[PDB]
Amino acid sequence: KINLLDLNRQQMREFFKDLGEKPFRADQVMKWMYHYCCDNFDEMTDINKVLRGKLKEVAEIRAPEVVEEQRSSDGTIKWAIAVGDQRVETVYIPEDDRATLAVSSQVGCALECKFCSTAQQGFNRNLRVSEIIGQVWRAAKIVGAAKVTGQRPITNVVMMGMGEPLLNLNNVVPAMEIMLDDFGFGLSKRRVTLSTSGVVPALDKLGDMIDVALAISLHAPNDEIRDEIVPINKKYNIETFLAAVRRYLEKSNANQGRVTIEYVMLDHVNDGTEHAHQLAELLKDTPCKINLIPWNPFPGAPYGRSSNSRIDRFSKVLMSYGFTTIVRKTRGDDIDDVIDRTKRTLRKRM
Ligand code: SF4
Repeated sequence: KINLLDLNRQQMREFFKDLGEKPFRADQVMKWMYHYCCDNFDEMTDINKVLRGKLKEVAEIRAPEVVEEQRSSDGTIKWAIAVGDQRVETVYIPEDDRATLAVSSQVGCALECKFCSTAQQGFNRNLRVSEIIGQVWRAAKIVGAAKVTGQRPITNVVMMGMGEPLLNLNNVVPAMEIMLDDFGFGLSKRRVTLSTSGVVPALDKLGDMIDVALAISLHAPNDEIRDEIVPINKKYNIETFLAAVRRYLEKSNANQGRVTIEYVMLDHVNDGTEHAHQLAELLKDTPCKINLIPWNPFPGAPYGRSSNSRIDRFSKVLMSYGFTTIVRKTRGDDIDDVIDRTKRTLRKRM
């Protein structure tokens, strides 16, 4: 059975044609899937039995399942999501005017960024389209589908710190196409943001495939620091990454001219005022908005949290050069064993 969550609108229409159905039936089923978060053909009431029968034989709608849910007092929701026998994260961050979903692109990651908890476990595999868009679908079903509640559950999707998306371009791009589709989640290209640590040839490729908002996972004011913090910098240095960013902005207007620059503040490693002055000089030819991230250590992380006074001084330095600078909020602060699986088998035996 084909999982319909693997298909963009064009592919859905091609599949429905091969079942002897008119293209617009594919569009209709898409709306049920994404506007109503429906994974059950019986519930699709304006589809006839014959078509319902065809789909149940050759197709299904199977989104990744929640294995854990944590809910913050600030409304943030974090999910551990089963993708096969592997696990990934999905985070829902509601605000008064919008709701952002952070989704995973890979199971683990191969880039070895030193501050990243996703890195420490290493790279396992790429996610399929159904596993990426399925995170959005699952989040949307739980929060409340657009046409069930009358409100878009999600206005923004981000891909950051949950696998390098540019190393999973085959699955990431169609997933984003469904996010942007009116019959999918109907998000503006300005509100689908792909963060990358700078896989430059893949970024050149991204701009030829799709127009979405780009963020750059920079985290350092110079190569010698970034070489340490973000090892991929050894292969593609800052100036090469920035040249690639400018090339991407020739092809895409989702950023409206200004790339988002992400920068984790790491205690006495990259958060000094000297580093801020260097960053300002570095970004003089790159129109941008700078997002400073008050990063917190995971168990055994090689860095500590920067104080808010150091972060605020770093920010003021950047603002004195005229950069738009945002210190990001920490969300879901209240929610932030190797034997357990075997231990559960033994306990359930009794
Ligand atoms: S590219 Fe992103 S997910 Fe991968 S190790 Fe670096 S910060 Fe973590």
